Amino acid sequence: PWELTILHTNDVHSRLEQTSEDSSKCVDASRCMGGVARLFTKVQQIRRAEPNVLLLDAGDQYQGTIWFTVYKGAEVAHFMNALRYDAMALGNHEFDNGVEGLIEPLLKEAKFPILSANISASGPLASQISGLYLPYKVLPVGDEVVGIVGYTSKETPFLSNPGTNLVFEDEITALQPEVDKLKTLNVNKIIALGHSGFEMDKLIAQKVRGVDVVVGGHSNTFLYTGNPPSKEVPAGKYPFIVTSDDGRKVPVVQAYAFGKYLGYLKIEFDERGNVISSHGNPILLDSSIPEDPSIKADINKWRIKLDDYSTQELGKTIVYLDGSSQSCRFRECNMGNLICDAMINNNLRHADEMFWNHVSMCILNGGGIRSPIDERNDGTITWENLAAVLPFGGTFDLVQLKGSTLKKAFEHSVHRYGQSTGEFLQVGGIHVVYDLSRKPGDRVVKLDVLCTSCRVPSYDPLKMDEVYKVILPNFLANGGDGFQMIKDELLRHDSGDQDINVVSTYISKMKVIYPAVEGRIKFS
Amino acid sequence: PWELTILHTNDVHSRLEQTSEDSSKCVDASRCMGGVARLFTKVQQIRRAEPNVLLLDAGDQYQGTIWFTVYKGAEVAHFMNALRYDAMALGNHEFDNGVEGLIEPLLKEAKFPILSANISASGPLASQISGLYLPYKVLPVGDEVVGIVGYTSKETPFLSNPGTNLVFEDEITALQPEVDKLKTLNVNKIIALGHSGFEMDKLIAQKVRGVDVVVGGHSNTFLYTGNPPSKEVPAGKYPFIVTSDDGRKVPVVQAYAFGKYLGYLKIEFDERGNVISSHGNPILLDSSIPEDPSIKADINKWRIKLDDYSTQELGKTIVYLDGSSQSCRFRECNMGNLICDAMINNNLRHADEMFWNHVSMCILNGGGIRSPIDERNDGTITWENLAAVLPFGGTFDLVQLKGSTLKKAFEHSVHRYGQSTGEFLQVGGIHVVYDLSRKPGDRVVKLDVLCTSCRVPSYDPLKMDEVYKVILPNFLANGGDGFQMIKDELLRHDSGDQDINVVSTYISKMKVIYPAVEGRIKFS
Ligand SMILES: O=c1[nH]cc(I)c(=O)[nH]1
Ligand SMILES: O=c1[nH]cc(I)c(=O)[nH]1
Ligand SMILES: [Ca+2]
Ligand SMILES: [Ca+2]
Ligand SMILES: [Zn+2]
Ligand SMILES: [Zn+2]
Ligand SMILES: [Zn+2]
Ligand SMILES: [Zn+2]
Repeated sequence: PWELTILHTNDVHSRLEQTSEDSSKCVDASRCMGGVARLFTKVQQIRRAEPNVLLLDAGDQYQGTIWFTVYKGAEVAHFMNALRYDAMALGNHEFDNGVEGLIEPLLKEAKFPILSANISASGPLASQISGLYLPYKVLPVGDEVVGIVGYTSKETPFLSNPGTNLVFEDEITALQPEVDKLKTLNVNKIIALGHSGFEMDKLIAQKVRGVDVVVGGHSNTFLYTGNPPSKEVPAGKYPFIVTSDDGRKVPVVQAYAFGKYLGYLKIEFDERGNVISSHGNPILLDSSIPEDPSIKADINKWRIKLDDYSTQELGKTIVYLDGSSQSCRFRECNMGNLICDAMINNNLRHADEMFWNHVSMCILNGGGIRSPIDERNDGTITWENLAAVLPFGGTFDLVQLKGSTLKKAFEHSVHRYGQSTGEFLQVGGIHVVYDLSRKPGDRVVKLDVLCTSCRVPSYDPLKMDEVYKVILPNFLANGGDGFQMIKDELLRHDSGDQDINVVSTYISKMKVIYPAVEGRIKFS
Repeated sequence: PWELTILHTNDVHSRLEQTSEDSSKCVDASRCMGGVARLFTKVQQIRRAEPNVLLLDAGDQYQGTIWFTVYKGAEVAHFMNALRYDAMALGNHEFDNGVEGLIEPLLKEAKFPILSANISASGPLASQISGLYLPYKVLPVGDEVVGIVGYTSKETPFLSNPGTNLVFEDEITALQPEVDKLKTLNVNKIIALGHSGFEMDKLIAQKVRGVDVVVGGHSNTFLYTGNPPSKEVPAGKYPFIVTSDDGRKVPVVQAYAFGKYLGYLKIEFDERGNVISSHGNPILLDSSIPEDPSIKADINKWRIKLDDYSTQELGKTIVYLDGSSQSCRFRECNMGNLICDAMINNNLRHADEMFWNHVSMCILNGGGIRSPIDERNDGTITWENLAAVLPFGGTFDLVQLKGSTLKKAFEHSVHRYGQSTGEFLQVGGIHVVYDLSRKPGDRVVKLDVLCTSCRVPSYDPLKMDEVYKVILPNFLANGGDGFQMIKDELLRHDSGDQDINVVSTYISKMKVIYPAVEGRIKFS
């Protein structure tokens, strides 16, 4: 039997440095986790012990910290080249800076193949990008070869900025003929590596004949066999076994997000490329694994430009930005309005004739707003100022919620009003009126929402059965601040851009801001 | 006696081409007026007949048409140099593109002295601008000399973009020592040429000892002795005689605006520089005066880049811009919101610790909105599209109105609601609620306004005795669409930027717009 060791990452999201246990800023270094210097140590150790190793990334290196803001993907090519990745699939966030922001910094600089079989280009872009990403690559491993076939979320146009000159095809439709072609080329060991989420990964494993292993991402899925080593709760066993339509057992793997774990799957193959066995588990990259000193020293050199950038003027405010708890946990605050307006601006995507924009609505818990910004420093706003407002290292995510769920969220917002608690909601594209004289659970007396399926945006009453797209913090999508109804009732969730980055981009674009308190939230 | 002919313009405001009788676009060429080619003809004729002639401009050549938008003052230097102006005073609109937009195109290119005695600079700007404008110039005229002393509105920081490195001094305080110094230099014939408005011009004539003549501007004042030749109604005789504190008769002149008239004042002086007599009248530049063919051919050559610019993309909309009368004469319309938001953005000026911005409020009659803009031309917006929305060649002006006046304006807005009439108001920084079941004059049931004297902008009830700054069309400041209360009751009026230009600048800055209907105007 021929044994392959698959090492894999996904949704690293700009965690070049070690992090806290929750993937935010490292404060207590003796208990920090992840980062590329520690990954380097572990990969190097495994490559010293195992003959046949592939190191794969399932996409979404782009977006997540000030690293991406400043280096715009150059850090991804540099550090992925230093760890000698064997292949990467394109994720949705690889399109955040458009096609141009993918071609240059990443496709032209990577020393490893970058894969997606379900993205096509037309017009002059097709010539410009031809061969810079591939449907698949056949890689030599010891005396054998392994085919790696890529895929990227069909939903990327709604979740990033790929532009109007790329088409994202159905993953299974695109994959099958490529896997069929590899079999004609005498390649009998096939890995599907891609970025569509665990549910699609299971469909690919079931339906794409000839796929031996699926290595996925996007959904930040944690799989584990046994007692988990940290706080993440497994969604299933590692690997997750799918019974294929042709009667084979096909392992499906993912490795959470943020570089906290290295996925590790051992596969035994027979002479004909059938999987005989698969076993493994993600490895927690905790402080017991030393950071490689060389990579750490390069990280520290690259940090200098981040420190410099952190104190530069992004733009100006002519108004006090009221992020005080005394305001934002009690009533509409202009900091809340600013952040929600930034959130909606970040989620402007290509719009057909059926909507002005696919999403119009935002909620933001007041507990997530942690500082004001004074306008009397010549109006300057810096990244450091925004990091005091938004200190948790979160994202502003896209969800789909029934109107009944959103009404329950607004009732929760004021259920125990008057105690300075974090659940009070700041809003965009929503007008709410509360009557605090009513019983908890029955305090929302008006709730109007901005249309999407309209040429002129205007407000209509919320409909209990309609499904709304809403931008909100990952903290709320995960049921933080008692929003268990959002976690339990949402119909779709996709992780978005870094919180600070969303607001910094908006401020830079606007140049001078003056957010008002304008009646989005009233009391009767 | 030594006789001087003073020819003078003021507030030409980018009317390089001949205009209609109302100073808008020329449609019926056989009845058009003004423009620099016709001015050239008349000036040349007078200089052939009169030995001692000065041609003076009292400021505000900048701002008013697409000429200024595209050529940014290069057209002003070029055509003022071609007509051989003898001197110009700085107007408020000469600062619309900042100090940098005055130094280059105008101060470095003019072949005539540019004057203001009451503007000082500090820091590095003082070195950069030293001598590029002067307090005064002594000009030879025949065998004599004439001193010309300039001044510029002390209110310029509120009415343009001069920046924080210029100080505008009290005009009379600054002028007196300069006029005193000219007398020590044996200059006994002194013209005060400046840009503060007719009321200040009369104060200068009264109080600045040694001023023989005041040639003013800013207030677009029309003076005439006799039956007027066109539609403008005189504010007084030409010249307007002020009795000075030292007992002299001091003539004060102005010549309306828009290049429609050439001011013409004949002064007789004695040997000691005392005015013996003054008489004259502005000359209507109507179609009986031919356009100079050479200047007209140069105007037509410069027009090519304007035509090209007119069809260029300024920015994008992802929403239908509803400028239909069926919307904007009946309810809040998103075109109205866009234009008022552009108006407030245009009037962001330097703000001390006492206000976030000096003005927060906007009204716009629906009758002034003359077209929608469709978003389905790939979202493109062009100048030509904006000219269909705003076709009248107006300005967005700054006024001061008591709250009682503004309440009367909102009652007028709906006094005869339901007939598709032009007075229905679109708004910014104002939230109004109407009850149409009430008697005309008593339909406004809520009227809240955005604060200025606040660090966080928020809405408060309108106060009847408080004076508000409001941005509104010149058409309304002049009592158009039945707003006689605005004309009759306003406390201050200053003309603003060209309507199209205000909206085009905002669209270019924003890049992608998506104005909503959001509840600024409600019905109960
Ligand atoms: O909004 C929040 N995000 C994360 C934490 I931890 C919290 O208290 N609040
Ligand atoms: O708003 C307007 N400006 C100018 C005219 I003439 C008119 O009808 N309406
Ligand atoms: Ca196989
Ligand atoms: Ca004199
Ligand atoms: Zn991701
Ligand atoms: Zn993803
Ligand atoms: Zn003017
Ligand atoms: Zn002026």
